[PDB]
Amino acid sequence: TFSQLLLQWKGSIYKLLYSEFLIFISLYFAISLVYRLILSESQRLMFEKLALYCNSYAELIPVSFVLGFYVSLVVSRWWAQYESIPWPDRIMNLVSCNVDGEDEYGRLLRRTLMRYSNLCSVLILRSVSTAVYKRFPSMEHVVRAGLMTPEEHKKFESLNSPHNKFWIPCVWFSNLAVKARNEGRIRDSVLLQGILNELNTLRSQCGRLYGYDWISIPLVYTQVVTVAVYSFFLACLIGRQFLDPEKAYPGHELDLFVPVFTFLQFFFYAGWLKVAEQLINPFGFETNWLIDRNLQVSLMAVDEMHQDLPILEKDLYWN
Amino acid sequence: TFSQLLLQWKGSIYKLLYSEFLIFISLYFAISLVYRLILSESQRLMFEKLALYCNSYAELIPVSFVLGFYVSLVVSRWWAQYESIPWPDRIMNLVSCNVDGEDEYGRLLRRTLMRYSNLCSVLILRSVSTAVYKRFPSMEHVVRAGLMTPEEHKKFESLNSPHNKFWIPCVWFSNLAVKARNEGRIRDSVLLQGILNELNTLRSQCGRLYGYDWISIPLVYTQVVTVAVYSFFLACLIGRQFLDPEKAYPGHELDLFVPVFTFLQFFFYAGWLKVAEQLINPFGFETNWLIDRNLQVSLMAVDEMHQDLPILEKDLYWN
Amino acid sequence: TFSQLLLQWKGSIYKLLYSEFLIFISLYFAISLVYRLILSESQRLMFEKLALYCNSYAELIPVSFVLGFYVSLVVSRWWAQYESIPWPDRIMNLVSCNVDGEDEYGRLLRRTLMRYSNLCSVLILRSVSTAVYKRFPSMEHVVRAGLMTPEEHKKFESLNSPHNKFWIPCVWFSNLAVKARNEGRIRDSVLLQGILNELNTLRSQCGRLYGYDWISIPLVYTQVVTVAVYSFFLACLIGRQFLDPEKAYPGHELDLFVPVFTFLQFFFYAGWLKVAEQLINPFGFETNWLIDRNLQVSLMAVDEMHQDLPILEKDLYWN
Amino acid sequence: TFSQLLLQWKGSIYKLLYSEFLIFISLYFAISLVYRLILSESQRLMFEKLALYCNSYAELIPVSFVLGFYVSLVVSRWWAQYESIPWPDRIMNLVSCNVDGEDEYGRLLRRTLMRYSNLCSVLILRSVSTAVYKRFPSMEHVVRAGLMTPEEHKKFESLNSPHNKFWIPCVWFSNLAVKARNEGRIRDSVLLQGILNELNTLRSQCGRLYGYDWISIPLVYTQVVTVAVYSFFLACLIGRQFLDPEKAYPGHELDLFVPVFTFLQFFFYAGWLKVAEQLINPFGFETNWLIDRNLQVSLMAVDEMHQDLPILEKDLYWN
Amino acid sequence: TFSQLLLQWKGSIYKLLYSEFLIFISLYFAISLVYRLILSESQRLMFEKLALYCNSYAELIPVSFVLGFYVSLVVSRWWAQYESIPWPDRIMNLVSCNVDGEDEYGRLLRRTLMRYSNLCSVLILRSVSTAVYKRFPSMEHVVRAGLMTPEEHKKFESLNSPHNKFWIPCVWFSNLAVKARNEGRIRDSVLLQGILNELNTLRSQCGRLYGYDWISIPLVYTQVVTVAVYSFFLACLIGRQFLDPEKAYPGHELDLFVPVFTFLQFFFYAGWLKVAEQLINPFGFETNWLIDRNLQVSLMAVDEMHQDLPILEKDLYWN
Repeated sequence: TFSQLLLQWKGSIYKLLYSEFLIFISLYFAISLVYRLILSESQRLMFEKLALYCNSYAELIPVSFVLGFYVSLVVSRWWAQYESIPWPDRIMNLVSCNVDGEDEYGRLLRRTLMRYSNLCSVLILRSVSTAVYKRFPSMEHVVRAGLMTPEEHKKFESLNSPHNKFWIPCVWFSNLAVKARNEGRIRDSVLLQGILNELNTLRSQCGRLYGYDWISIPLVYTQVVTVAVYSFFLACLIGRQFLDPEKAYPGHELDLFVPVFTFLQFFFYAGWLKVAEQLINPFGFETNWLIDRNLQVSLMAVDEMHQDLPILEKDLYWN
Repeated sequence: TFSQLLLQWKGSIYKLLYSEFLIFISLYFAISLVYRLILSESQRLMFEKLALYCNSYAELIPVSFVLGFYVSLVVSRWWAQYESIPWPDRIMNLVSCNVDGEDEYGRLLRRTLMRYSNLCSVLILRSVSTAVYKRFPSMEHVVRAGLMTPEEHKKFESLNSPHNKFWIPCVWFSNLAVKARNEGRIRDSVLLQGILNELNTLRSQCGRLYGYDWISIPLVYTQVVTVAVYSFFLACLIGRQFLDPEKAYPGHELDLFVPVFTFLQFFFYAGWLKVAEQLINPFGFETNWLIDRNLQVSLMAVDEMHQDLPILEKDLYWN
Repeated sequence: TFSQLLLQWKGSIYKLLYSEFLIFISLYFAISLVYRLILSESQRLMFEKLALYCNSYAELIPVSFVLGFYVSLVVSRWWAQYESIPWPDRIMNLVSCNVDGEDEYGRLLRRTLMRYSNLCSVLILRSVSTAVYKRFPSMEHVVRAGLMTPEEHKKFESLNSPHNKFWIPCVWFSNLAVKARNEGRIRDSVLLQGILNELNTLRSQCGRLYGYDWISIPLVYTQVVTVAVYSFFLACLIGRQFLDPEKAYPGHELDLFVPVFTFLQFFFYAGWLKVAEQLINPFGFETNWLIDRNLQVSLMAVDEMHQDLPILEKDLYWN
Repeated sequence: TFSQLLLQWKGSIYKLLYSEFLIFISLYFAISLVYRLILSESQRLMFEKLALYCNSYAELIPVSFVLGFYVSLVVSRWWAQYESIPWPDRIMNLVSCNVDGEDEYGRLLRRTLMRYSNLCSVLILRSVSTAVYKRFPSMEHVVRAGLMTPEEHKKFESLNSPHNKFWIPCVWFSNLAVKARNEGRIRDSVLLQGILNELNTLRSQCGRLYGYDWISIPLVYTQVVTVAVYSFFLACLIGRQFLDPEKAYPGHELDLFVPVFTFLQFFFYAGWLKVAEQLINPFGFETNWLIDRNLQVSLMAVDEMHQDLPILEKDLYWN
Repeated sequence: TFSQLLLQWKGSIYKLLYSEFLIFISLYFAISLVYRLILSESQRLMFEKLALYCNSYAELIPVSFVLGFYVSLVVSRWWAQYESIPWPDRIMNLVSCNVDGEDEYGRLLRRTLMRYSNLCSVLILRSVSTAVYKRFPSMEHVVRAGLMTPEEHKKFESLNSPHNKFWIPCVWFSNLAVKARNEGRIRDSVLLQGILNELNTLRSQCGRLYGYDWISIPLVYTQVVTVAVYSFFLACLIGRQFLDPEKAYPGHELDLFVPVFTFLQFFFYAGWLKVAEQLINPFGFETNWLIDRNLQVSLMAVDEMHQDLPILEKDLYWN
């Protein structure tokens, strides 16, 4: 199963390492052809004493430390951001059953509550993602996709605040469910409070995405691991050359014109640096798909599925 | 205890590494017999300078880094997927006691609720597993096993959605428990809300299996660790040869016809790569057993065990 | 404090490594005496070229990787199993106060509830432990210790299920607390539901021990780390010999008749493999003590301590 | 994306390593010029035998261990402190809806509750941060920013306690919400208890910041990793010198006047020590911004947004 | 900031490593003076062949593995024990408001409840700490500090149990709050159950300290890492000697009379073993301070702060 995953291209390592590899191939053979064709005899001698100096400081081992601890923090943080995505499904199961009414008003009342829950999720995704920000560059594009009505857009800007306004529909939700309770649509206080708790569960997950994006991996700690990988390949552009074996240096007794086991270390060390680079901004998760799923499912379960059940009949294991 | 676990075959390392080992044995002795029998005297000399080149780039240590951090992420993620399995037992203890009625209707009413809870678990297991998907290739096979009645199958397809419909029975559950409350079968709002919370507990565990399967370990990070293991064994097909000791190379002063301590490194490095490969798709967990347990226990505890208790008598420690 | 913990014997490393060490001492000096006394002069020469071959493949470093990542997964999983032990103390504090009645019936009613909670814990401990399984080999031994009355034993076998029946008393609990509520012993629905939630808290902890035991560390991943430790000591039975220093091999210029710094590596590498071996089955935790504590405390707090409090008098800090 | 993050200055590694680098450059070339210009011929010989001694104890590898495990504990603890920040948004959604009243009193009553919640967060941030402590050096500065009224300041000092008084407004909150319930402003006990639970959720997050600051990474464990980095660079001020290549030492056959691959190890090892140093006091998080956001949003959502909703009209997906 | 933390003494590494260092200095120069002054010429020769044998088995790298994984488990477990400390503040906010009454009885009733909560925390701290056990050697010392009245001391010993009796006041709490509810002091069942849940939250944190102390890091795993550190310094007492450079051994061409870079490895390896040793018994946390804080704050907030609030006046941001 791992033996066949090398041959895939889309989303693989070769599409991602296609540009940095051809730079490394170009800077390798250019230095080699200067040594092989251009430089004079004593100038070949000055290069060989420099390549032996560069070949010692390419210790493979302390580069493998800093890539291991860095990437393991990136992937761990990447898993926490997916667990912090607001799924509307817990509010959806309570709005669909405890907000009573099957007339025009109570149907409109349920559809407004689930449209506030998704709006409290879109307005944080368009600040932490670049794909959702390209889908909704302004607030008018949110109105065009029907997440926000033209009456809610005007109220959204009279509320004047210099901060991120993702918390606006999560206060509109709880004020509408109390207004729904005081008209008889929600029966009890216990059922009202159960709806208000799953709001604050989703309020807190939108408050984690608001925190993981703004507080990233430290920029100084990114820059350490990129120097040490580029420093390793810096010495390998000089140290891993094939010299002339006539001068009997230790470890250069065969010319091969191409370092096979050095270019495989490029797809190891630089490829394990591109792991952390692809995951440090994981929103450029199909989040345009994610919004289309959550909006379509939520409005479905509270409008087409409110108190209309299949017929209760006996199953196959009846006694 | 660890001393005797080497000799087991079923589920061991030797059943899993039987094919990749005989390829490695075949590619080893074939290269050796070309050096020993076919190649001429100067052609033996060109091989020996290539084997000394290959023997240096087989550094054992930076391969052991990338297998350690990779497999430790695989096993950690493997443990989270087992903790995310929906057990019906928490809903089962509340449906069996608070959904009152011992006539034909209330018995049918309890058995429908626990059959929706298992159906909200099967429809996510047949998307994350290949064994359950072979057990239920279509939705008609779910009806044949009695998880879904022929009235619920027709309602399940009138609900039109281009997404995974595992959320359908978790909305049918909460709408039936509210209908059960408004006929007098559930007594209070506090007992109704307690049933609706354990639904959303199981709704969230089905929503983790929906996430761990679709969002896997990154494909680029799989492909790094498989190059570096196969690159290590690539140099060992050339570097670990037994040369002629007459030419006095350092570390080749004895012919043995079989590298014992290299083939043990195959069962170390390739065997510690097969650990992550067996765990990255752990559903191909006896999940056909798991569904048969959860369905049989849930229907048992709400139908044979509703309010029929053993006789209250004094225990052994009575004063 | 660490300086004195070497000298302890009970539960130490020397009681655990007493058998594997004397095998390693025996296989060492036997190979040495063949080289020193039995083999001829050319046969001494063939051994010395084999010991130089074995001494290179005993790289200490890539063995220390696979023991570090393996044992750190074992100890982490070992800590999760202790946090998953059902303590009855949360149910005990609610049964002792909200299940009213001080006559013969309500006293019997409280003692039955806490005896179901411990029985829902014993029946999972006798499947995950070998010590509790030796304490209770059958179900009749559970009746002899008074956990199960002879009326509950007959009901326990009329309930026919091919699976583990630890879930039986956790359904008996919730059906008895509803019967207690409908006789006036529990006052309200809010107090009933609070008792039924701490049942499902303990139901879920018994459902983790049901999962950590059946789903272990993978058998292929155990077998990797035991080959690599035994392969390391395999080369050290040949490579770490003291040769004749007259032939001037590099690193053999002194005979000592006993490798002190190799036998210390046995108590390092094999001793750090016995860490994971002692922890991978941690039930062979004083779980016979644990059951005796939980049963005695639970029946105490609901029978001797129900609504009988010390006298309310003023403390030392009164104003 | 990682290729361009090297060139940034603000918040990068070069602003942080500007002072320690020029000390290291100064102590390098000063020792070199003493060897090159000042010392006599035999005194050059005594230095060269000292530089060969220093060059062996600069093992790069066991320094990379202790920096990896240390920094990974620092960054993990740094992520826990951001998850422990009290956001007022969960209390804000319940105070804005369940504390009824639109007259002068109930508007004043809501604004007092959210001003106690922020005050229970500021008084712990001015003990764990130095930026908030510079913003509020005394308690009078808290009154000047309007967090505390001049009547609450006098009560705050009559309460005499030798400890940190951050727990004072979290007891004032719960006593005011009970007084609000007993005047009819909060309707039920279920809605009162829901407000009192989100207080204790925020009480516990303020109790984590009270614990992460006082209980830090151990001072002995900080001092280990700083010796080992400074010891590594101590040997490199002697060992990494360019000697005279006329005396044919192994690894000194070329003069370069500047160690390029040693100064890159300064920006690797010392730069990966400055990662943990910047994160071990992460409050010197824009916490002056954080207080200005939370105070302005909380008073907004309970005063301008209490029960004043946009007009319920049909969305774009109406049928 | 890290540059100045070397110079501190109190709580540093030098106070902790003052005894083990002077032993290591004494055993070093004693062996050196035997080689330099006492032993004869051939006896100097037998030492030099032993020091070359000892210098190879002091591989720095596989000692750094076992200290890294061990200490990272110690510090992780050390952080969990601080998060498991029972703070009384969540019970304190509910007892201070929902236990009504301002006369002599209800004031006495509140002060008894918070004195049971601290007593359920002290009786577990005097079993897991040695400082609290020295503060309270018996149960009579608990009465002298006013935690337990002389009426509660007599009831505490009539309850006969061979186990740790820390669970006694956590059952007295819940029985007193039910007695307070049935006299009209607590209003509703919802407010009673909210007090009984924060008891079981604190009951579970006292049940973690009861578990982290009794179930420690395994004794076999402590003893591994202490052999391997002491074995490393064992070879360094022989291998790191300065020999006579007249005999031209590789790596001994300069006498220095003091190994500077070996004694720095003592403050690295032994100092990183003292990290885990100081943290494995972290109670010998200012827990005498902790009890004095929690008792004084809890009795304060329920007696001086019950329903006596500051005057509601308008803040600075009024409109």
